[PDB]
Amino acid sequence: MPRLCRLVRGEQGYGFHLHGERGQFIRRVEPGSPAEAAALRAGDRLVEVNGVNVEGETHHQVVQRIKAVEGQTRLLVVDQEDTSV
Repeated sequence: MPRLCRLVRGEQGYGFHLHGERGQFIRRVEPGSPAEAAALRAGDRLVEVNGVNVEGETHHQVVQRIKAVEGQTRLLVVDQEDTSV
């Protein structure tokens, strides 16, 4: 089920990699980072940024939303670990 992660930026950044396919996914979370502290996980799909649904938006749009409030972001994410193929 989706869950909320509340991040406070560090000096370098948040410490995650966003990778776009369509959907945006957290491809990597840096050890010891704000992202890790917030319990963001690699593989999470990003559903909302700061309370706004981003499903359908481009990668650039979503990155802009993450940057929009200096220093903090809240990410509603869903970790999918089941897929029938």
